[PDB]
Amino acid sequence: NLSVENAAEILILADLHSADQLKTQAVDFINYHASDVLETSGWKSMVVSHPHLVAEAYRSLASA
Amino acid sequence: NLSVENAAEILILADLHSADQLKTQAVDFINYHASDVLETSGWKSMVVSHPHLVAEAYRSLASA
Repeated sequence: NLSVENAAEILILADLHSADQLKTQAVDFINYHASDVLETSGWKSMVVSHPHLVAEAYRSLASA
Repeated sequence: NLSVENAAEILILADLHSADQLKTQAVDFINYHASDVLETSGWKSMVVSHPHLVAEAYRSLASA
């Protein structure tokens, strides 16, 4: 049920509830679909609201 | 003169002064040295102060 349009928001909720598997799935999805996710309002809002989660996605993408 | 310890701070100053070449050099350096840059106080402070710049580094790393 991850989608380009919900992925940033799912990452925020996975983090909020310490849902490690879901968090990992969301980060991996975002990385795989970065070109599209970056154009979403969910992502743009996450950059401001939860910058640490952008940093976490970055860390994962860098270690790939 | 880019270093692991100054790279995030240089990215902030490149952005502040719209110094495109320096910004690109800084992002590329950060991406290449991500494992080390992520452990710096400059990076950690940038995540909070300039989250858009973390997003810009992410966008570049993703398009690599």
